[PDB]
Amino acid sequence: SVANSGPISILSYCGSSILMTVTNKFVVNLKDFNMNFVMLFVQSLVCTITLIILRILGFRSLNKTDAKNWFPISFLLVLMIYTSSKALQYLAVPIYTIFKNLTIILIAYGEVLFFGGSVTSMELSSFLLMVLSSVVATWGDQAVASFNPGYFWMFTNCITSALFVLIMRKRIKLTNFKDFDTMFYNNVLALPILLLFSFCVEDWSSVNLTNNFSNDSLTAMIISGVASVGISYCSGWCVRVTSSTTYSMVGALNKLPIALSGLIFFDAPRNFLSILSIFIGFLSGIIYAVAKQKKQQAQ
Amino acid sequence: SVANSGPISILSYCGSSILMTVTNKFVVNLKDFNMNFVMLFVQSLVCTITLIILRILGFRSLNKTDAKNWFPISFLLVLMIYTSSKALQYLAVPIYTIFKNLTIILIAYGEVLFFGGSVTSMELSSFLLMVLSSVVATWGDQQAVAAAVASFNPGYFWMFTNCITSALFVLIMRKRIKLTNFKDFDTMFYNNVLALPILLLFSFCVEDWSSVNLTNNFSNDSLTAMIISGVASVGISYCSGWCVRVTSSTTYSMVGALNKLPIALSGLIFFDAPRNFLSILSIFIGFLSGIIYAVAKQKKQQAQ
Ligand SMILES: CCCCCCCC/C=C\CCCCCCCC(=O)OC[C@H](O)CO
Ligand SMILES: CCCCCCCC/C=C\CCCCCCCC(=O)OC[C@H](O)CO
Ligand SMILES: CCCCCCCC/C=C\CCCCCCCC(=O)OC[C@H](O)CO
Ligand SMILES: CCCCCCCC/C=C\CCCCCCCC(=O)OC[C@H](O)CO
Ligand SMILES: CCCCCCCC/C=C\CCCCCCCC(=O)OC[C@H](O)CO
Repeated sequence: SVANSGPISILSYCGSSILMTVTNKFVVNLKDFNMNFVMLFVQSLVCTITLIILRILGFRSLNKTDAKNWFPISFLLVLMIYTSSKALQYLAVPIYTIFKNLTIILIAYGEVLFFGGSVTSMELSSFLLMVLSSVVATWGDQAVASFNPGYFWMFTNCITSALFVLIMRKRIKLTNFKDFDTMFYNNVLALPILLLFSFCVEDWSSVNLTNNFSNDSLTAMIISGVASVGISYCSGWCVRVTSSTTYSMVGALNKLPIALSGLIFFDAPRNFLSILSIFIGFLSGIIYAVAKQKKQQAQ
Repeated sequence: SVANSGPISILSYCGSSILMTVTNKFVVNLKDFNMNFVMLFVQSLVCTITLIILRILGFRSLNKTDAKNWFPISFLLVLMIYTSSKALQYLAVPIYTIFKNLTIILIAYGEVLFFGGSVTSMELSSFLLMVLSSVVATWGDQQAVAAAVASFNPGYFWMFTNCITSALFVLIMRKRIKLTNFKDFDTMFYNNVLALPILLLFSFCVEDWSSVNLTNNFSNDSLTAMIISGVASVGISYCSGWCVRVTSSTTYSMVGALNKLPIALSGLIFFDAPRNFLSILSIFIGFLSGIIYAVAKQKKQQAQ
């Protein structure tokens, strides 16, 4: 419709990402959770409950042909989170961001194998400025046994992150899936996969978990669940109206203003290299915006 | 000359750079010289002497209009060396290579202000892959830690001045060559002849001239070594002036940056020494930069 198109999705995805970040560190802080998949299962329950309440007050659709075709997308999503968490267990945050910025390039070249586009030299220049940014951020920061665990799990996160955004955006365009339908299938079908994943990788010790996962944590999972409502709708909107590359680019660009806020609002020590990485990352988004503007007038 | 065109100049500039590197570390090694400008003055004397002998056996030209127009080029050259040496005094080698790769971008955008071209998005992609390479080489290195901010400070000023003088030199030299149809033997002659007084004046201002304390250091051994390194510099001085002319100021600075990679790969192949994956990765990223830069130039020919 009127507002379901163009850069509105980007601005909305950004705002929803900002709201989710401030809620997780100010409202529902100290969320160093022992049962992350259970937390995401409650987050996906809140999103489903909101969707059903909003449908009976006005949207979306329920099926079984679309369900068996959407199941790999939902499986890829849960596996993407699993490989990401396992990669971050052994790998450092600035290092994780390098490979996460490297996925943008294979998502860009992967979209040429899925939709038949072309990665213009200017888009390729921006992706390189995004890698440069993540590298100078790591550069400005402080054994074979420790090497291989983190790197293997990062390689698997790279392929799952790519396949997920590429296959999801393919099915949406194939089954004329509007935003609210995409949000629904992603959260409804995730519910069993999130449960099955938690049983295989998390501890379920009765009394030792009842005192930790009490009324306080339950309230916190619901509040973080309410915060995730926007971003879950917006990510599925972003991929659809723009592209899988633009979504992963906007996602990488979003980390910069929250990092700049830490430098502005909080009296904390920093090096010039970490400050430089933020502005290199900005130049990447600026020239990526021009690259898209160039495509319109050249196609 | 006919075979005085295209990639032949690049191959020649590369080979002459290789010969100069192997001579300085195998033939005339232990060249940790106290009087570097005096060494370059003998190198420029050898080049001049070779040019005069070869002219009377067969070339070039002698003038006064071209001399006052080539004087800033020769001054920029000696100043380029002075700022480079002063930058390297405070700044680490992998760090120096980052800014040296960053000059390629301002040489590329500077050539648009001098010749009126265009830095195609593909060329811009290659320059970024060249910066990426130098950065991951510095990242995968621990030689940067050299020994309060009262110890490390003037390095970045001397590096910034080297960046502008390296750019201006290659941009103004190529401009004059194309203007005065200078070919190659004239560009080599005017660079070395006009450098002679500037190299002398620079050595008097920044180097020690203590009589007996230098006579025993700068003996018959060092004199022979300056002549041999002077013979090695004959090729590269002709080829650099050839490269800038037939290709471009950007291609010359790109080929110059690309040249450091095969000599580094030779160190990994020929010599049993320890290394990290990042330093190995930087070499192949640098190769991808040259490969996509070659395609970028091939794209320009069919699109102009
Ligand atoms: C273990 C960690 C490994 C880290 C690895 C980092 C180095 C790879 C970086 C970039 C690849 C770029 C290659 C693809 C670009 C080729 C040029 C291209 O496709 O340009 C546009 C085209 O010409 C339009 O027609
Ligand atoms: C392929 C790239 C990604 C890498 C592969 C990721 C995993 C693949 C999925 C399922 C494996 C089977 C999981 C089901 C079995 C549970 C495994 C486990 O943790 O078993 C311990 C057991 O529960 C103690 O009682
Ligand atoms: C030490 C680390 C602590 C970090 C503390 C985090 C605090 C986050 C709060 C507010 C910033 C939110 C960002 C607000 C500005 C967003 C601007 C925006 O979206 O700009 C798009 C632009 O206009 C397109 O051209
Ligand atoms: C030591 C000092 C500690 C201080 C700690 C403060 C933490 C940050 C708080 C608020 C920033 C949030 C601003 C978010 C508003 C949205 C950004 C924006 O662009 O707003 C424009 C307009 O007003 C609406 O769109
Ligand atoms: C210790 C190391 C510190 C340094 C770390 C590396 C710094 C990299 C920053 C910038 C690259 C230069 C700018 C690249 C080009 C910017 C965009 C531009 O100029 O675009 C015009 C183009 O023609 C449109 O197609």
